[PDB]
Amino acid sequence: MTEYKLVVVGAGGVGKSALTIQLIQNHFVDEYDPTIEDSYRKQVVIDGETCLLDILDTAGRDQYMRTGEGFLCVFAINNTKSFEDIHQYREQIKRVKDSDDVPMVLVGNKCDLAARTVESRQAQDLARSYGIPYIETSAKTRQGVEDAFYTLVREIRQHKLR
Ligand SMILES: Nc1nc2c(ncn2[C@@H]2O[C@H](COP(=O)(O)OP(=O)(O)O)[C@@H](O)[C@H]2O)c(=O)[nH]1
Repeated sequence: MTEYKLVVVGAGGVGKSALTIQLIQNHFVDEYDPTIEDSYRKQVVIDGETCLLDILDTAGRDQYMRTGEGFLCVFAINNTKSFEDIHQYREQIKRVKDSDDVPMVLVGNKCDLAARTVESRQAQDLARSYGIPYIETSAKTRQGVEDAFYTLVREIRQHKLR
């Protein structure tokens, strides 16, 4: 079985744990200890291929960035600061990876909220500038969660095939 090492990064509070748990347990967890950092695994079928996702839920290290094959760069659509922090996360990943093109997906979480401060178009354009996909999600309603992680796996698959 093919294993995919995924790393979820982003400012505190954007919903990294909630996203990971929703994927794994299919339910919305709030108030999850913000200081806990661990990896979660799930065997799934993506595009006819059975694989094992190994997801590191970061809490805030080039060590794990080095081992990671793909990265979910998450920000919250109602927190502009988390969006601008994306640049820094991507720079760190590229730095330790010594590569210009590392599998990455820009995730705009909390799309269920009405008070949006980051427009989808802004993120879309930034992602396009980075050459990566942009996917809006909601760990609360689960909208786009599977899309986010599965898209990253496909990015990794394509990266490996090159
Ligand atoms: N409305 C809404 N709140 C969310 C969503 N995802 C996470 N949260 C809330 O945001 C807070 C932080 O989430 P958490 O997963 O702990 O953030 P992290 O620090 O990135 O791991 C919690 O209070 C969650 O309940 C979401 O999609 N929608």
